[PDB]
Amino acid sequence: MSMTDLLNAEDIKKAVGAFSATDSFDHKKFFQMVGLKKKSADDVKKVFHMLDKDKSGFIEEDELGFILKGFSPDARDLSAKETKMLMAAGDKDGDGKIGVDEFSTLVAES
Ligand SMILES: [Ca+2]
Ligand SMILES: [Ca+2]
Repeated sequence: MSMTDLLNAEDIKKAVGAFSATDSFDHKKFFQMVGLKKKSADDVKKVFHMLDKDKSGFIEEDELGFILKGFSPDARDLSAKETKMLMAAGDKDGDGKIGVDEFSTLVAES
């Protein structure tokens, strides 16, 4: 869609920097720095739809290793530790996959 128009490029610029590490994943802080939780639920839809590269409606480990490339360039490959923890923390639901409504509220739980 446009992770720039919908959210804010300036908020994105901080957000990518909050995951720009090996294993130091900080989803609550990312979703606040990117202002995700401060945009609409239907915007949070188009958000997830940019990370879901394959359009299947579910993020799993193949996408989850470089998920940031839906937020923006200079995303990089996340650590194996990060991927492992992100999968387990991100799936609030027991599918082993991140879905939008979880992912939105994931970070309000923090
Ligand atoms: Ca997918
Ligand atoms: Ca789920």
